[PDB]
Amino acid sequence: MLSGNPHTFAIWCDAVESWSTPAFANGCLGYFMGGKLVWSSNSTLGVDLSMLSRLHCMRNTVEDAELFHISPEDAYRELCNRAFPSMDSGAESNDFTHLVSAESLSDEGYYIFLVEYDESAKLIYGFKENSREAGEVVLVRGEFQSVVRDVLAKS
Amino acid sequence: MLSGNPHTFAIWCDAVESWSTPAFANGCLGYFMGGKLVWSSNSTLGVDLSMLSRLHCMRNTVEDAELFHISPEDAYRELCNRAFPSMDSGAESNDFTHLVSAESLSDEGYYIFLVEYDESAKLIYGFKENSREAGEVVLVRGEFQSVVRDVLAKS
Repeated sequence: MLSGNPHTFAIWCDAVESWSTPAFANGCLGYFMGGKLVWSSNSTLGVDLSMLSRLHCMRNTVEDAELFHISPEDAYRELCNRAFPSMDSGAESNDFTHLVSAESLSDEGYYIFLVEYDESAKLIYGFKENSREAGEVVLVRGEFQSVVRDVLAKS
Repeated sequence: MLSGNPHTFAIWCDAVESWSTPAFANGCLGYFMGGKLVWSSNSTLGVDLSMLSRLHCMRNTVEDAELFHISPEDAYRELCNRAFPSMDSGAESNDFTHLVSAESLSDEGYYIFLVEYDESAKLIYGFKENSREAGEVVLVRGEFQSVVRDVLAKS
């Protein structure tokens, strides 16, 4: 199943019949972001989908003007800083506000963040601590949520 | 001011008149733990005291049988794991349940945890990621809270 538009944002997912049981739809899940695909063949789609439905961005704004306007490289480093603060930071509560990776994707090491500005939005993504190779794609605001919501409706 | 018993657990704190303003008591704070002292001369006592009053252990139990009975070295590593999970852990929410350092202390790098068992309790402490030189002192259960509560009463 494929919801959204791979040139901007889409989710592609399917169970593999031979990996699965009536309880566990096990198979593949990927995000297309500005034409690029990051994917995992390690997903249990019920668990991934129920967790996408409870991302902070589904019911709250994730406005951040700085992160929108700075480099993809710097933003991804700052977002990974917020999510995984070190002991230099003191005793700081971690921040997953902007994180929108499905669990299968996070668990492989794809960290994918949503930042909104006014009427636009950015997915900012990279692999692990490789901030140099980070990237992003400009979306319309609400586009990510609406694609997610579509995936949940169609299942 | 000094509340508790340095041979088990005490808090020692005072404003420094020259660092302070009528609005802010700025000065020193230390924890004595089994006769050992860890201290900071960079504490704002209002902020430290109000944050001690809201530690998870003031309202909730922090029973943990494993952490009580294992090595100080291993327990401190496991507690620092929970508090500062890495990207290996996936996208996991940090855990400060057991942390009881005042902020001035955690900001310098003293991480001090409370673990309860039955009728007893342990402060488990170390500096930064130095799990080898960790240590602990056995307290009576409720002793830590009671000293904290005493510091708040006397201010």
